[PDB]
Amino acid sequence: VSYEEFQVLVRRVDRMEHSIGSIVSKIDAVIVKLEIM
Amino acid sequence: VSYEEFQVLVRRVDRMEHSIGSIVSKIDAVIVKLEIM
Amino acid sequence: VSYEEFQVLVRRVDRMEHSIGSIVSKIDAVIVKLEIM
Repeated sequence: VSYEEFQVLVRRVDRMEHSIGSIVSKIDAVIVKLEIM
Repeated sequence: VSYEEFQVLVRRVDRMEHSIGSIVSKIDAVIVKLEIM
Repeated sequence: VSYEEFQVLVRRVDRMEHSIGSIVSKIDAVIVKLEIM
């Protein structure tokens, strides 16, 4: 396994961590809307 | 690091991207339900 | 690509699967709250 292909995956995982953070932010916002509804 | 083990991880990341897409679809649906409630 | 660096990524993916499971649990809980509201 070469460095280039491995970095492709590292870049994707980092991207997904960002996607997960955004999803967590959205779900937590929804949770607050329901708690105060 | 061999190709076989690396592909196991590549397959898992691809699977997780699908899981993330589904989660995003669900959260966006919930967001719309709250906006029109 | 060495074993050490590859394991760093394997550990992170495993962590993210846990993060995804928690997000799925939260979104499913929200979905039920809306269905019974």
